Amino acid sequence: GSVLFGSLRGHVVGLRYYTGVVNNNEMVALQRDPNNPYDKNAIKVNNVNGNQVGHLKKELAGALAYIMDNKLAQIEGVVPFGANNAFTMPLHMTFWGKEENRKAVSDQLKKHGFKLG
Amino acid sequence: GSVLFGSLRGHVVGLRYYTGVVNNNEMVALQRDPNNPYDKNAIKVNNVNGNQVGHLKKELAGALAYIMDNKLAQIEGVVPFGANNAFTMPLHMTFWGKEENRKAVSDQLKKHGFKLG
DNA sequence: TGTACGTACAGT
DNA sequence: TGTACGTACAGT
Repeated sequence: GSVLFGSLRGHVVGLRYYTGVVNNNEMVALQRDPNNPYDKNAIKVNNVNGNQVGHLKKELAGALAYIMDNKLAQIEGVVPFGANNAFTMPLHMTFWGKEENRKAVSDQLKKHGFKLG
Repeated sequence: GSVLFGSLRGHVVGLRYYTGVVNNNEMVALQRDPNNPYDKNAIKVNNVNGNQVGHLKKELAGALAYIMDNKLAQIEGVVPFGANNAFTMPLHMTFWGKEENRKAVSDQLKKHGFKLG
């Protein structure tokens, strides 16, 4: 069905406000938070059990919201290290979808200063 | 004459091998090192007195060599902080040139994963 | 600024 | 991995 588009890093932030435990090398789920009064483009980050860990960094969510809202790609997330950080942790992301959507995803990331590695 | 194209960060590396002193907020000069056997795209970084400080990071020089070699832009460099680092220091760069060359510079940076901020 | 934090692990 | 290093200074 869906094919791989590529990979990208970013960060989970606001760890200080949530209690959802993450382990190194563990997947996390990205879920849009459209009614967030602080950022309309907000994207929450949950652990494998559905417990919130934090949010995607503001700038990254600025890029990704359009992709998620328009079902242009499914975004997988893995935390490579620093599961025990205080404030922030790194996020390895992979984008999957229909071949015909790759350009639109690639451009939406470029428009915000991100590039599919 | 020349007009501003914009700004970009990178890093000076290999500080360990040179003795050229830099102070915070001081300009540095970029000079191509074309006969470098380790990297053909090498770009040296000198202090205001002409003493070598280090090199542009490999990836960044990969982007910039073409720009410098083809006189597409003049690149100014300022070290914002960390003049007393051990191995690496940050570099705020600004690109100046003829209006008609901006696109070519912008694209050459994109091709290597850099963007004019 | 100094320091508490994040993370690379040290040219070209 | 732990740690020596670089640098942000701590959601959305």
